[PDB]
Amino acid sequence: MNDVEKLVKLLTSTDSETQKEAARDLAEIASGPASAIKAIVDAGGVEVLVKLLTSTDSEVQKEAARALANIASGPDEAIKAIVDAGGVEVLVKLLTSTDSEVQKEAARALANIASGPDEAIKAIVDAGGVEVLVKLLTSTDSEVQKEAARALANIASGPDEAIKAIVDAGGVEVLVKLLTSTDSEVQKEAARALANIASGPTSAIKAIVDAGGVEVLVKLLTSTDSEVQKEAARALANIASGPDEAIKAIVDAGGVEVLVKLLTSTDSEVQKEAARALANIASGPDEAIKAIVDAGGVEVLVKLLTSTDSEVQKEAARALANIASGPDEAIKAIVDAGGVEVLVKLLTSTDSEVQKEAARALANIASGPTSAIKAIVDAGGVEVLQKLLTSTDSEVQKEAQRALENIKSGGWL
Repeated sequence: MNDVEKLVKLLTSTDSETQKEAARDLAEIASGPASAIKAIVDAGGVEVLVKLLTSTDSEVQKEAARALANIASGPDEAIKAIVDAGGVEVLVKLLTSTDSEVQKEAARALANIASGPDEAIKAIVDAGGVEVLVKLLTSTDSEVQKEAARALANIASGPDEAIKAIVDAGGVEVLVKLLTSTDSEVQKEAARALANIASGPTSAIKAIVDAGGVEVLVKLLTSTDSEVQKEAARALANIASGPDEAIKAIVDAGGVEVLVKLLTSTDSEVQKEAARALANIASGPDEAIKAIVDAGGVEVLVKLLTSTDSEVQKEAARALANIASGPDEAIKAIVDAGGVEVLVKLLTSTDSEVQKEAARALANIASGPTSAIKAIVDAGGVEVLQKLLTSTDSEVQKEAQRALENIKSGGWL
């Protein structure tokens, strides 16, 4: 028997001390390379460790949990071992322990498990783990509270059943309160959680909106930490892709001007998430469009049209097409920002989506005032649009057609 095996054997000793020392050494190993975590699994350490989770020695528990938690950070193979060994159900019980040091390792273990496949997340949910974890979000031990938030955030990045569990357990309200926490880590986790939740079904986005999360998230966009901003912007973008009521919430909370500001962040993710949110918001009702225009959004979005970041460019193009399908005021805005000329150049982009969105925005602008139709004209748009009538992209095609008819019919539709 090798180093590892002798340890696994040394785990079932009648002497508690010998025992705790074996869990400590396996834990240390589990914190190394993946290959080492496999060495334990093979030796059969996972099953043994899980039995010690029910020891009557709160300390023997702690050392075995820490060992599992560290094994749970390895590959899926390891995570399944714990699950198969029936570890999730147990760890879940340890969540309610009196020894806070058992809670921390149990929660950390569970959280590391929730970062695995959707199956592992199903297991935690099926084991009634969510509601318990939701209670730990208010624990008095900063560390237990952090592992819990991280656990829920991971579960929220899984099946809808998972998201619904959190929502149907009062979780959203609790996470939204954690947004205004004091611990950097707790706050970031809660923000990630909600963005993960906001990317689910409408029930989910509505739950976040009804708990007043939007206002809070809008305030988070002003954090001085790009890492926190990403999550907030992302959560807001996911909320904005929701129904019209969700959009109105963002608008009313003043989210639009704040997002317009974040459109020039030097952090690419913040910038992308911001553009996506505005793109989503611009797909809502007229007033939402108004808000972008009144916040100076159009001029900014126009500059982002030449962003060397393909993702950012795509969201700006989409945002501008959507804004362009609004009232003539919205159209005059794009025209005044120099937008037409830029879009005309974008009609021949090699990126299918940038192109399509450009075609769409020029078609929408082509159905506006005489000044708008002329702006296109002057930019040499008729020509560039015609060449497009014979492209493989059915969508680009339809938009070029639509754009040209609108020009010929002097706007009349």
